[PDB]
Amino acid sequence: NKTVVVTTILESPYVMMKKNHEMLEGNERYEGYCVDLAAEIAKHCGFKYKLTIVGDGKYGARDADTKIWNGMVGELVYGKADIAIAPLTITLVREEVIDFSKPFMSLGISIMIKKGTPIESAEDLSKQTEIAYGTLDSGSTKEFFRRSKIAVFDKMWTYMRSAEPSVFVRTTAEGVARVRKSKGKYAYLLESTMNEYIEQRKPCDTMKVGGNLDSKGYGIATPKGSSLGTPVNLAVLKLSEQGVLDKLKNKWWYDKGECGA
Amino acid sequence: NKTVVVTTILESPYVMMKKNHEMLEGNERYEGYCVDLAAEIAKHCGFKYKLTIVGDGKYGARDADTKIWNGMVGELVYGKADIAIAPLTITLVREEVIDFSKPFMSLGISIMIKKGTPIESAEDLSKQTEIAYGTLDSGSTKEFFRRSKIAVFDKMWTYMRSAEPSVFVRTTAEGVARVRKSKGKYAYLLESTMNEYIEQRKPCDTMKVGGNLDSKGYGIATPKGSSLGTPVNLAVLKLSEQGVLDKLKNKWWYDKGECGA
Ligand SMILES: CC(C)S(=O)(=O)N[C@H]1Cc2ccc(Cn3cc(CO)c(C(F)(F)F)n3)cc2C1
Ligand SMILES: N[C@@H](CCC(=O)O)C(=O)O
Ligand SMILES: N[C@@H](CCC(=O)O)C(=O)O
Repeated sequence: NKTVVVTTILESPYVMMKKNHEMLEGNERYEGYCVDLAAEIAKHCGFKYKLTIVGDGKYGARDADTKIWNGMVGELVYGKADIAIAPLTITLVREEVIDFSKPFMSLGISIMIKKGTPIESAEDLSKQTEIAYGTLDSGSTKEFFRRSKIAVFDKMWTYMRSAEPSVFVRTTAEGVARVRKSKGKYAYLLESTMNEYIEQRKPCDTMKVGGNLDSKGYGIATPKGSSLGTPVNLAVLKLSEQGVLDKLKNKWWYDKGECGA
Repeated sequence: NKTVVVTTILESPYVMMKKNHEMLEGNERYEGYCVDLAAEIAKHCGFKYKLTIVGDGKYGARDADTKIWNGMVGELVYGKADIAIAPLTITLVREEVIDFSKPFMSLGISIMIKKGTPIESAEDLSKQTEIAYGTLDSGSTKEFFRRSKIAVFDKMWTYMRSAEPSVFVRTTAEGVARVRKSKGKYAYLLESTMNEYIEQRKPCDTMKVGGNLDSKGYGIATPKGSSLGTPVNLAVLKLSEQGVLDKLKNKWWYDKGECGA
């Protein structure tokens, strides 16, 4: 029995720095959905743990030249972290080199606009040029478009990969900031979960439009062959069944809404 | 390399007998979402297979006295089938004795009424007595209510377990038949997937009402420690990503709709 190093990422409402964080030390610097979930998984698996923010601030992609994984995936892979507890999407390129528990939350790629933007769908975006759009770097959303064989999404990806200036953003906060400050002339593609939280946060100037483009989920990830893999997974199933996963969704989404009803 | 025995269950639109089935032999007797999915999993894993309907017609529960599993779970457990490819819900009591791939489709428990029934929610059902309601025997929906510690669902379960005549049904077709032929005086609790298919099938006299009561999914199941476990799971992830899972949902739900738009 050894203290587990948890890799995670600063992403609202999953993991956020408390406002008085310079007061505080350790796990107490952080609050969020995945902070709460880590404390539940650690209880049901019987371990002690250290929350730690991914040094490079990325989710995880592999450089096509070096074949080096960055982000939280690379933290696991190179043995710097023992478990990743974060909105980290379950994908094939990833499930190869790490293990994922069953999905604790569902999401699909969605479109965020400034209120008033004449865009209702992904089709609407691919058929025009006035409103720019993009995704996050180093993540599952970017790769969905890169590797897509569907007509509209390949059209979107060819626009996106060569557009000037860049339509790609380093953090979600950056994509959101660009929607808000671009006067309706940028739309952001992000996961439905993140979009729905932000949609209900002041200044209440963004909106989610269109149906989800895919159906995926987030998993707890452990390095390939870890002894934490099976206990962690039974713990997700059990918290599902206890209603604890729904209760934490309500806490950090619905109860945090500032944009009316 | 040996021919895989697939256990599955007659449930619309997942697996149905073709109308000329007495013409036909083998896998060709059957059509459906899970028929199509079995053919994809078998291709991507490189195996040959036999579709076979569970002899007892159940999903899988364990007798509390004998501790014997019935249904498709018990077919796997006692080594009669090699893989279960069906709308079989991923649960903790089950993930113990069998392995489940990641979820290929999502569902929640939902409420089906005859059109015109004054019921909008699960709360509405628990607070009245004129309209009877129940679930399927030997399945995850029945166990959700039995083991629930939430107020409304425990209230529902206490009513349901001792109501006369029985509110429990052996097959989904039976629950649906009871809604249709009970003049609004029975409501059925079933998975949202099954409800949404039936809702769009003639005589177009049922309706799904209220939000889902839980968030679960169906998995492909193999006996604990099978060599098919990891290939099958990579195949679900890959078909997800190829869009094949969405394409098969559309085929057997949206394209099969007879109740207008
Ligand atoms: C293999 C890929 C398709 S995936 O990304 O891993 N799965 C997708 C599709 C889907 C379906 C349902 C659910 C919901 N769900 C929650 C739980 C609780 O562990 C579960 C449980 F695992 F228990 F079924 N499901 C999520 C997702 C995302
Ligand atoms: N959850 C995604 C990041 C968000 C996005 O790509 O939109 C990932 O794990 O890569
Ligand atoms: N899919 C469920 C059966 C349907 C239901 O219980 O409503 C199971 O695997 O047990």
